[PDB]
Amino acid sequence: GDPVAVEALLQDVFGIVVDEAILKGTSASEKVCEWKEPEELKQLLDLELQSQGESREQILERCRTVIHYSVKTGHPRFFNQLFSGLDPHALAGRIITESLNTSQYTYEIAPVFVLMEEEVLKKLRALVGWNSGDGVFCPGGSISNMYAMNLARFQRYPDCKQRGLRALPPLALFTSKECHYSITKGAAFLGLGTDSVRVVKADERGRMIPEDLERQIILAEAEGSVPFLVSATSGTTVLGAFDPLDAIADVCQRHGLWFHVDAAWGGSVLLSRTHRHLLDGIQRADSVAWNPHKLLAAGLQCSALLLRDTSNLLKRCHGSQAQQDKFYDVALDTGDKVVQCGRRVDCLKLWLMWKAQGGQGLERRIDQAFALTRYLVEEIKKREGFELVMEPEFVNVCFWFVPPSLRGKKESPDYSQRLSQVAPVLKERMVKKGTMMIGYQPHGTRANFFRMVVANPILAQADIDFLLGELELLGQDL
Amino acid sequence: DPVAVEALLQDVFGIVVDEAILKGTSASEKVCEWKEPEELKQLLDLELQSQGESREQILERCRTVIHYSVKTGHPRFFNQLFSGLDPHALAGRIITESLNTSQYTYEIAPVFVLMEEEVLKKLRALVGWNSGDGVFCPGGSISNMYAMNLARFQRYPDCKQRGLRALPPLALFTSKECHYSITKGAAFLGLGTDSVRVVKADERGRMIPEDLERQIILAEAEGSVPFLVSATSGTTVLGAFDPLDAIADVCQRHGLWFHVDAAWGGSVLLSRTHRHLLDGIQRADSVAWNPHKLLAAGLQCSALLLRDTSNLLKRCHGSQLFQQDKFYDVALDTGDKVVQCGRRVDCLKLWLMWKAQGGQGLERRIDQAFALTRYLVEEIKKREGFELVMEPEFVNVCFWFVPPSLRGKKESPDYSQRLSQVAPVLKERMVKKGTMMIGYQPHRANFFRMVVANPILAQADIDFLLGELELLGQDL
Ligand SMILES: [Cl-]
Ligand SMILES: [Cl-]
Ligand SMILES: [Cl-]
Ligand SMILES: [Cl-]
Ligand SMILES: [Cl-]
Ligand SMILES: [Cl-]
Ligand SMILES: [Co+2]
Ligand SMILES: [Co+2]
Repeated sequence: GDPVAVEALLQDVFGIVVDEAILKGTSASEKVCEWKEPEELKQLLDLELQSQGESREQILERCRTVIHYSVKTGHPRFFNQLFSGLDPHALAGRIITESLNTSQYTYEIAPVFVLMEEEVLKKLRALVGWNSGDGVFCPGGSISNMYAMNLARFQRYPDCKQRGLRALPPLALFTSKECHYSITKGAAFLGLGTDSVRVVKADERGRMIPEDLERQIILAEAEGSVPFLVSATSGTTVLGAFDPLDAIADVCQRHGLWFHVDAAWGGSVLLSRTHRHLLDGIQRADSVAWNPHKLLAAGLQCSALLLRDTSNLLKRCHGSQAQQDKFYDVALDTGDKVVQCGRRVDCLKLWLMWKAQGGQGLERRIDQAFALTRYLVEEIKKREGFELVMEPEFVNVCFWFVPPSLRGKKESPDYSQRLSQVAPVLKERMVKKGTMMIGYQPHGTRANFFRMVVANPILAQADIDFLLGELELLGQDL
Repeated sequence: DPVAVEALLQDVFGIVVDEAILKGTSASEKVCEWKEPEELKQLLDLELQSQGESREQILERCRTVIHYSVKTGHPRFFNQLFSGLDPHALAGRIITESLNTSQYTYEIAPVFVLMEEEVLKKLRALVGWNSGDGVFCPGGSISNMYAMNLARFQRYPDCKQRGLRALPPLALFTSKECHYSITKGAAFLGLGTDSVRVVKADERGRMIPEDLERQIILAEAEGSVPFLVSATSGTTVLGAFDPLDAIADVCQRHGLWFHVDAAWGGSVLLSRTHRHLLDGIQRADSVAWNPHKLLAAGLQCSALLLRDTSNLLKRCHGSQLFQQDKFYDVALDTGDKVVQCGRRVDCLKLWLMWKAQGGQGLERRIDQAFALTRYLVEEIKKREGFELVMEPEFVNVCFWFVPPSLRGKKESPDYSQRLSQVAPVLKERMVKKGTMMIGYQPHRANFFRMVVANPILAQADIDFLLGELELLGQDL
């Protein structure tokens, strides 16, 4: 109240959103970003909060400004991250979620979503290969990884929950040198310390070497630490590599270790009958992290933690020593499953898109991203100046743009240094033009290279031809 | 293609406006649509399938999901520490979701990096600080864990690398009335729950400084290292406010990090009239404050504020050959401040509402909630069958409904056990009828915890809810 005013405000806001954020925001005819230096953007935004409010017209103008100067992450030429694109059904679900404004904490205040989340989690477990189990959604896959670490410690040393880490021996966990940095950040957060993380060599394709895993386990034991968890990666953030899960599982079983699979990125490939062999062996995991907000475009945040456990380990680990006077089955309440209290609804946006697309529609999208990745690799191999870092296993395509001044100069002593300066210059230019955005980074001894990501559901070959031609134009003088 | 997307989303928004926003804030509609779980399971037809569905089937699912969800903006929704729908905050939420980015780098969120900075700058200003640091968190429970982690790292930075076995045993202190995230957090961080020393609270639900200082001296005598005190400004059950100036005096004498869990009560800082409740907060090292509670910003909107200006936050949470020579000043990026990687934008919804209302409009709302709390107290005291648990100092009003069968029977030896059965029955009846939702809490006999927070609340709703408890409890 006033409801007329409320409806008119929201419809007028929503009109700006549809026109400026959704239509213009996903159009190749518009810019991916409107670069402004920080200090200049602050002036343009006029951010200082004040005692006096503003008019309806001033507010709507501010809505336009925020949109105008924001990055268009649904644009066909946005390649900067491991998510890209705007699924309309997911967005409808997001909008519904934000209007209902509840906490996913008890059946009492979130009955539709408590049941919806169970069912989504059940289907995700099925695609992993489990007909039973547990799990919960988390605010980001980094938190999912920490849940797994905490559960592994609890399962082996449940006295830790009450007595803390001084009642325990030193603990060691194991992960690939290509691991997401949430493993070490989590270890530090959980009190283990980053030193508890034993890094395992990866092979030329970026995949953990099971033989170096075993060596590392034995060495950690000889040094007086107690191995308790192995974390493999099914889809590394840079190369997009997939650890060999059946062989890592073998090492875990021989040593009695908890087997966690960080599939935040690659787990969505389980919807593709064609490409899900990349995760063969994942059904042997004790836990799996999986982020549908990446490859499936569900929207941040959409991160699930799946468990094979069927013994209420999740509630026993995180539940409060304190629901015995209610009129419904309290097993439906999920507060004891998490360290949060309030928790956003993150299942609707995925569930609604999934209902609209079908399993077939999402499989088709994944298969179309793998097919477009093949087109990008072919164009890179047929064009002068483009050099692949390694053959892609996923939708990460890593490559250099070799500018004319360096072609043939590989044997020169400063070739890797000179080449490392190319991507940063191209990034600045494409960003300041607004034509596209592509992530780049160095890697081991490798000079700065681009990491292209083929994921946007509306991507087309014409966009790959455009990005390659745009790099040639932007790097001609380098 | 674009015409079908616009058509779809406009169709969906029509339903959202009709069912969620207009019906969901109408006193004539129910607050919840109770269904036994198994009936709702079957009604919803949740099972995911190979084939997709038509636009028509999808729009039906949108209306169904809204129909059966609780209307947390309804005037008679009192179940939580949040209630109501601010349309500007909602407008900000809807923009955020359509821009779908990560509050991570200026490069992919240039507007929101600068926006969060200003918002946090203002929040610190209301705490009483003209400098500092901070970040937004996915819930106040995590805000509290950050504070625990920061205090640990600030005293024992070797912990980040070597972990807790390289440290002495550690002790933190909170009130008996504190939020359970303190104890879940301690376990999560490897401290163990035994590290949390519970301090007695007084008759009004407030930490007793004398018992805090005692527990601190004891922990030392047992060989532990006291390192943190966590106070609460606005407890979840009684809405008490710990005496922050006296607690600060204690932390100061023993060199302890002083954290104020103001998730609930922090918003009172916007009120010149009522902010005295948080006197002494300016002396804290850290403050948790949830605008999604009393300011109605939308879940999640939970700030962690630090007086620190030395990048303690980045040293604590930061991830540590050829140089990635980004072309702008990466000091602007906030990825190292948090243990997440991806992070939602949560500042727009708050900022847009603040621009619309001004600090003056938000202060108006807070003062109006306090005044309506006085009204509710008055009506409880003037009505037969209602007994206040204690005098409220915030917007939480804790009270029993004594049904006719127990009026006068206080001295019976089993009066309490019979009184404690009343609220669970009234709760079941009000949920299944759908006219209102009020939480009750065991803490003596199960009492109700009313919460006066919804911005559209009026006297008529307080009259209604008292009348409704009488109706629902006349046969008890
Ligand atoms: Cl990403
Ligand atoms: Cl959340
Ligand atoms: Cl399916
Ligand atoms: Cl709450
Ligand atoms: Cl988040
Ligand atoms: Cl203000
Ligand atoms: Co080539
Ligand atoms: Co009375």
